[PDB]
Amino acid sequence: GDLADRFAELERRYDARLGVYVPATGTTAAIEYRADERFAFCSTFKAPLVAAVLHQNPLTHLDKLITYTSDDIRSISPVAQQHVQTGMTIGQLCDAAIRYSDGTAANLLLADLGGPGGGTAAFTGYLRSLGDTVSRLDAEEPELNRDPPGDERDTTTPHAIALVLQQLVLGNALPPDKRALLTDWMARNTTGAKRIRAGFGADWKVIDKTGTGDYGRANDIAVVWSPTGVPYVVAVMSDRAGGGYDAEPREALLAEAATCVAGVLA
Repeated sequence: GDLADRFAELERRYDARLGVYVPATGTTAAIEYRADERFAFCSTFKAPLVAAVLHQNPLTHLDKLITYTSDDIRSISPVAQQHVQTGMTIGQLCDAAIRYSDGTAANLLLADLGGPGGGTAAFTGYLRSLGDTVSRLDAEEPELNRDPPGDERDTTTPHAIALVLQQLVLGNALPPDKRALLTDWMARNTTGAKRIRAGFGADWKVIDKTGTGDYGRANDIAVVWSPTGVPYVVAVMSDRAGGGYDAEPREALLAEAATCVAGVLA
């Protein structure tokens, strides 16, 4: 069989560009499809953003209260827009950024990293520290979802983001306590049920972070565990840029790509 052919078939069926990377393991070959092509992050960056904040702070920092105003709600923020009067702690922001893809939470965590560009330069530097020489964050939410096709701003590659996530969740980029917090937030994500999760049977554990954007962008980055406890990182990125900036993102493409991956990994 030819898995690349099957991924190409999905692209034709959905009128999409699909990128996949599943890193090789001691027991499995890599799966790679358009893995070194650029795709917009969209909200997938929020997982390594949380890691960046965890990395540079003691865990007591999760209790730091962050205050903000209604004027800070500039992007879709399901949690933050209900806590303008209370504020939210850094831990609550991490939780919201991952589990509800909260954009204000993400922007506040970017600001917590500090430096020029509201934290976007700092975040890119955190990726550089993980060996990622390609990815770049140039804008805050929501502008980071809106760059035109071909613009390298706010892009990663499936290969790069998969190896970032590998290091964060399965590797030693974070100490194991911080690692566990990231993993738990991703494990309780609320936004991913129709993406990679939908391609793996219920006996597989899936943790993930979605992203969605203009030009039909729909991404999901996950770590999955087999029914025997073997983990794999699965990065699936897509866009439908040929359809214009208002092309519909297609969750089902990601679910089907995931089902193809699940077929190989079973």
